[PDB]
Amino acid sequence: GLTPEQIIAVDGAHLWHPYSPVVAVAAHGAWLTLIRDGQPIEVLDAMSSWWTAIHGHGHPALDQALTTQLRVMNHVMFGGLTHEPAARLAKLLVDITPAGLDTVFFSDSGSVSVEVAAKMALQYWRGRGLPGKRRLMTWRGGYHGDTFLAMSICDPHGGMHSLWTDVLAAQVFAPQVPRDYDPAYSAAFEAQLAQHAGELAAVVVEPVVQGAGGMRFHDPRYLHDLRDICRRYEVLLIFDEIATGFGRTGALFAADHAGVSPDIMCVGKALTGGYLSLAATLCTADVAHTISAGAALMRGPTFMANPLACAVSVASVELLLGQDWRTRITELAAGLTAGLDTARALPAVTDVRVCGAIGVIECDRPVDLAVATPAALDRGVWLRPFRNLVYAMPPYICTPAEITQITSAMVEVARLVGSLP
Amino acid sequence: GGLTPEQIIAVDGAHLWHPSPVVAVAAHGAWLTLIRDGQPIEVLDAMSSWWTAIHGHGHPALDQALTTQLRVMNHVMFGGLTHEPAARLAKLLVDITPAGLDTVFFSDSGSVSVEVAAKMALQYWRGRGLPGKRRLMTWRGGYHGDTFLAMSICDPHGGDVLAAQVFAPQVPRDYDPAYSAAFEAQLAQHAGELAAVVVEPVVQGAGGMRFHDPRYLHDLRDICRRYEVLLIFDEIATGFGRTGALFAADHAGVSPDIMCVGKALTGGYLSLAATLCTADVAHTISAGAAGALMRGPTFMANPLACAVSVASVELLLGQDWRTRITELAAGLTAGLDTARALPAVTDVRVCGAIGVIECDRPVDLAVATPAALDRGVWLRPFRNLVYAMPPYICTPAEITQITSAMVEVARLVGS
Ligand SMILES: Nc1ncnc2c1ncn2[C@@H]1O[C@H](C[C@@H](N)CC[C@H](N)C(=O)O)[C@@H](O)[C@H]1O
Ligand SMILES: *Cc1c(COP(=O)(O)O)cnc(C)c1O
Ligand SMILES: *Cc1c(COP(=O)(O)O)cnc(C)c1O
Repeated sequence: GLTPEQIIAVDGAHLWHPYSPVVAVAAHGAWLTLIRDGQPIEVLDAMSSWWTAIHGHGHPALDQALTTQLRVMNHVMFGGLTHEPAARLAKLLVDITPAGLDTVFFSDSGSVSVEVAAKMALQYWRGRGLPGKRRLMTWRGGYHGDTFLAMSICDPHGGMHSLWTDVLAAQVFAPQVPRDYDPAYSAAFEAQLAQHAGELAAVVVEPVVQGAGGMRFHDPRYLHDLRDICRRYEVLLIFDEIATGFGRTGALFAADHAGVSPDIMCVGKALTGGYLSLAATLCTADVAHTISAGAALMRGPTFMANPLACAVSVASVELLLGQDWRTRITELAAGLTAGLDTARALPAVTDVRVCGAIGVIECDRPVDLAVATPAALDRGVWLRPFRNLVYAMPPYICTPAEITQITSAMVEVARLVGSLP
Repeated sequence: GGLTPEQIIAVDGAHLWHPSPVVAVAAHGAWLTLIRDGQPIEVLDAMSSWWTAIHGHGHPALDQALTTQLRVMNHVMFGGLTHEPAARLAKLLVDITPAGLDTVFFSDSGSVSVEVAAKMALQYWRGRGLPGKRRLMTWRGGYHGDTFLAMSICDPHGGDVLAAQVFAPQVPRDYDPAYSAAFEAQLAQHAGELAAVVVEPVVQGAGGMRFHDPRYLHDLRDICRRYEVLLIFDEIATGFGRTGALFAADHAGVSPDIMCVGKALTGGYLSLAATLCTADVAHTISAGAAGALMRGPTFMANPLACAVSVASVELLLGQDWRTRITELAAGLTAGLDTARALPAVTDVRVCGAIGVIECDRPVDLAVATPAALDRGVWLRPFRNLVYAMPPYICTPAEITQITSAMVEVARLVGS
């Protein structure tokens, strides 16, 4: 039962974080209880805890789903055994994802689901007698995880491939996909892919929204082009929807904006409503059959299809489906847009953009976290900028007033960027 | 929306990838409730659910730790925030692991914790101004996970194509200082290219359930120190008492520079792993250029998983675990002894709460599985191995039942 000061002391001495942290002591609905100057303060989780908390924290339905599962069985090995939570979740996922995806492979994290997607693609072509088809192609600006293979398709400059390469698989990169639709971009993409088609297993991209590579949006029409290009050159298409899934862009999955189905698909983050790590890789029947007809995909992972994480996800997915989630996301998008409009006129702001429940203020310099953090906290909001971006991905349960409280703090952070000393 | 066992099977058959499965409907203590010919039957979890359920399933103390935490905070992002379950767990881990390991990096799986270890080692030598130290060295027979980097040090045969590391021969069971000398000679040839030696200490698990004399770890520690190569121990399988020491490293009295834990860390409730390093590794990386070891992972240091793990570790430490494992080891030895005289049995071996019958041919799972279930035991052999890694809470009578089923499966492989 440590005190905030003891927590801070232990953390300073023994904990590695990604990249002095604030002590969080509670989380309920859209709100976190954080320790500031030795006192608890309530702040909005404008980040959704890294895009996971779509229904808020401590939602009664998700809490209960977990406690109910905990009562009957915490976990059994998925080697030789199956269970209801995996079965229910698999059925839900195949039903709500783009058409053709009827096979589900569970893992424990988004990056591992991407590795699984890559193994599927490589084993697919090997089972066709084409093992030379082993490279991946993507466009720049992407992010697909922190493992070595996932790093090989992350943006090469944002990912510092230069001090990670000769250790990274050498992949094929098209230029940054532009925001607005330009048929010349897709034509150049096809021409590059065509040169490598015989060594390419798959194209892998984040559809519509590129998250951790810079919160960039692109016209859904580009996905239509990639689908067609991949089909003609016999290259699989992989959509990484670990960030875009479960309504976040205003459609259930961002692929839906283009009306295209990839051959393989990854989901994670919002999958469990931000309770527990879980991810999934889906593929088509043709992909699954070719692999399984081939000469023997994974030995684990150990916690594959964990009943607890699967049960809460079922509850989270059913909670989303059982409400008018589309209207809800449309309203949040409208709130973000109206709330961020004022930021456009600010001196250090280069762009303001919104896609579904994603709100972005792009600035003309890197955001100084030692300035941004306390300023947002002074305004009752937890914001975590990265690079030159002040952005939010709020819980879907945020009220119109909470949304404007978030956007108001974002504008205020940008203003300080901003000016200055 | 509330499935019958027949419906679970139909849904699984149509839409689930596994690594025809048996439907599990419950688990409590050392027992699983499985569906066999329509009927819910209880069987022993002789595998501890892939080596994770050390206190058994649904342990009141661990269940309670989870229900307590859920009421307060399910999860927050570990980017810019910290919390009590993370602090409590990092503190326990630093205290109970080999001396010198004082920094903890949490992740969601063992295979990821191994990639994190590799990233620490690579960034370490860059921070020392030695960026040519980039390759890994291991010995044959190992397993480190299913991710791409992790697979690069898994046993080459059995598991560009695709990250070419340095491999010493299979480490022998008995101690032969000549093995260690040849290991040193090979390492010396590559020392300037090598970031780290990575091995499983004492027990190699998914690569063949092979044991080796702890003195080899002693030698590796000295070899590594003399040649400026980091030593990494992957204790994802061996951790938390499984081999009769708290950590397998303890059988040799050595500390690695970096260490990985997972599996039994949470008592098998939830996926969590961790990578620990020394203060010299942490400071040398953090004073180094890039920043960004990870972004990464989204669910890093999950309050729920950390909380249950605290309860699990405290449960283990709060008892005479050492005596418990000794009793388990003794029970496994007595129960498997019989099997050595069987036509198909090459070896019988026990190390802590790990019991192994090695056969002269593959075990048929279509024969082995139903045979042990009829005996009230869930056993999953692999390759030529019939083995168990049972919960620590298994009674002598449960151990005899497990070992009896094991001998019978071995007796059948020969038939
Ligand atoms: N001043 C800064 N400069 C660079 N990066 C920063 C800064 N402040 C924050 N960030 C952190 O960098 C992290 C990078 C994130 N976009 C990671 C994305 C994603 N949620 C993931 O973890 O996979 C953000 O979560 C921020 O917390
Ligand atoms: C979050 C992210 C990942 C990585 O997920 P982790 O669980 O953190 O490993 C992969 N792809 C995309 C698009 C992501 O946003
Ligand atoms: C279990 C295992 C791993 C992999 O852990 P996962 O959680 O399955 O990814 C890594 N190293 C060793 C020694 C293992 O036994």
